[PDB]
Amino acid sequence: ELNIIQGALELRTKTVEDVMTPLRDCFMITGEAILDFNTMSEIMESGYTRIPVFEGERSNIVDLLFVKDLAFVDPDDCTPLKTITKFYNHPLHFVFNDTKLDAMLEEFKKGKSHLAIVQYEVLGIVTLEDVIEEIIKSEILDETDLYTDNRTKFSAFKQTDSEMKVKISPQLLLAMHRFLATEVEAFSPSQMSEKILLRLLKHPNVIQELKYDEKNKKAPEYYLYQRNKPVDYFVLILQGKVEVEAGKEGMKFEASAFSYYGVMALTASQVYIPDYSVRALSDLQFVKISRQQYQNALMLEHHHH
Amino acid sequence: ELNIIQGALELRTKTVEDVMTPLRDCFMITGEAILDFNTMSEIMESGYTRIPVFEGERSNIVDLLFVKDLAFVDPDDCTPLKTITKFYNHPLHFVFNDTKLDAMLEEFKKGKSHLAIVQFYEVLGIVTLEDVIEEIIKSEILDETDLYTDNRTKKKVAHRERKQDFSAFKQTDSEMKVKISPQLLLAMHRFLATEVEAFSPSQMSEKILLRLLKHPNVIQELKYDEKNKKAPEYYLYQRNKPVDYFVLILQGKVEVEAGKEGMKFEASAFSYYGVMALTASPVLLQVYIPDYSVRALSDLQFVKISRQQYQNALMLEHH
Ligand SMILES: Nc1ncnc2c1ncn2[C@@H]1O[C@H](COP(=O)(O)OP(=O)(O)NP(=O)(O)O)[C@@H](O)[C@H]1O
Ligand SMILES: Nc1ncnc2c1ncn2[C@@H]1O[C@H](COP(=O)(O)OP(=O)(O)NP(=O)(O)O)[C@@H](O)[C@H]1O
Ligand SMILES: [Mg+2]
Ligand SMILES: [Mg+2]
Ligand SMILES: [Mg+2]
Ligand SMILES: [Mg+2]
Repeated sequence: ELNIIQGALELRTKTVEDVMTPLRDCFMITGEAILDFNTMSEIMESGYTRIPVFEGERSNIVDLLFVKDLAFVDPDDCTPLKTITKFYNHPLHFVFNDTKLDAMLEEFKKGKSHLAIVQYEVLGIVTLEDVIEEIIKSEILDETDLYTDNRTKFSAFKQTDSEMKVKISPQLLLAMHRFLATEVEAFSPSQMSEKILLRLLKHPNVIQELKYDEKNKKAPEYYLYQRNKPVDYFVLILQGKVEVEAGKEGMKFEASAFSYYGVMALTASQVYIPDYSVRALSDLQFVKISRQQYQNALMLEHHHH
Repeated sequence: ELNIIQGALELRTKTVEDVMTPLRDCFMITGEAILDFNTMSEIMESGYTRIPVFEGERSNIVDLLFVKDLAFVDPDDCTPLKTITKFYNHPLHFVFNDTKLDAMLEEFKKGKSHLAIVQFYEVLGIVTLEDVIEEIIKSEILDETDLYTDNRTKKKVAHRERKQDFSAFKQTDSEMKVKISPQLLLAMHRFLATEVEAFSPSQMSEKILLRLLKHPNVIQELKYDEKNKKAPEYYLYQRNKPVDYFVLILQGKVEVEAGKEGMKFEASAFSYYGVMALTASPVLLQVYIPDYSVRALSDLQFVKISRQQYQNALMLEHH
């Protein structure tokens, strides 16, 4: 409890440069940047709430970007960063290198930004948390933040399609992974780690599409399932509309994306016979997992020790 | 700045309650909420990074939502908050009110969620790192909405800037279509073919009527806003306001105020209105003006045929 008092008595002497983060170690984003899934994944993997937006050279910091700004962003839209910065237009908080931490804190208290640029040769950036970690004499962290300013230290966003059999937007795959890991116990984390689930979803020929042709509208090729015909594979619609004819009387209803079928085919029921038929009414794009594949994924999860 | 040097002596004895936020004034979110546009707008207007998540009563805080967990959420998808809160499953730091701020700061600096719920356990409130720091330094810190520093101080700063009327982001809200069962379609089809003469086989063969009913936008829905009542957009028919479209209520309730004296009655399904609007005879031309006002009392699903469409259907005369 003496470290806090020490730091308090020493704040009038220490300047921003004593706790400054060199410009070489700053996490920046160019203003001429688009918020496609890859850029947003790179933004989030750093776990930095406030990121400076620079135009041209890195020393030219022109705006700010808050992770809280990425709420209504759809990575599918691939919106440009300029539109977001214009809608929000965060205020720049400037400071000089020859400043005392007392004045720094006085500014941050009512300041429009807890992140400030230290300069007009820009050297780096200082945040309220730096000042307070220096005062308290003990470092801080919300574990989302990567490391504690000493070059020493979660799911990597590696859900990107790079020219494979079928094309789906990374945001779609992410929603798939989330929905399966959450609302289906067969793919729950407790039974199968998320990394293994992701490997399984992007496994070749698992995710597949299907084109609709009025000619063969009721052909056996467009039937993902047939009543009282055994199968061994689990389906999860990603895009499209399907007609489910269920029950012994054959009640017909419609189902769109994120409607899964035949979970028991994967786990032990032994045999799985669905009392329903799933026909395609449009272009379908879905996941198809075989019992063998699910068992292999479980083998993977139990093999890592 | 001398307060900082004694803030330590205070942190060794103070308790969370001295600087705690009261569970009564905490902005929370229901456990079963959906992260649609409206809910996301609430969340982002409140301007709070961490939001407790309770199931049922406010005292049963079970989860914790981070705003960072919304980066890859689409308000258009209407993603349930349950999936996110169960997928990220951020841990909760439960604490007792008799917790010296020393151990509190020790726990916070460790990495556990900065927001800790202080508590047949009873809920006491919320404790944040910035709260302990504002108590130590005895100063005000603010980048979220409210200026309250330690306890009981409602205030306004910069004209409540965080609430920015986000409606510009919204999607068009254009329903892809209206789903009517095949059986409801057949029932409506037959009812119009029989009772109403305009749609009778004498003037429209079955095929042309089916095409007109399957035509785009003829079948429509109308959501009921219990608060925004009597809106001029919810009046299918206005009294003595020329109209040119025939209606047929398939599902829902409507209040019909008819007669100059204005008697109001309640009509439900298969109660159609303004059939003469379809007639196109020479005469602001050959106007039809109804003597009634039809407004909605519940969600409506109906047909709505313009005079155009009907006369086109009649123009489809092929022997
Ligand atoms: N954009 C950034 N790039 C690099 N380092 C940063 C950045 N922002 C803050 N830091 C450093 O990260 C450490 C902790 O700062 P901090 O203010 O906690 O970041 P943060 O947690 O992301 N913001 P907050 O959400 O308020 O906690 C300090 O050493 C800062 O200098
Ligand atoms: N869910 C909540 N509802 C109402 N008030 C809250 C809530 N969470 C925190 N507060 C209060 O809001 C103040 C701001 O907390 P704060 O630690 O700044 O959150 P935060 O800024 O989003 N996290 P950070 O980015 O590190 O600053 C605190 O003093 C709390 O008293
Ligand atoms: Mg931090
Ligand atoms: Mg989308
Ligand atoms: Mg804050
Ligand atoms: Mg959108």
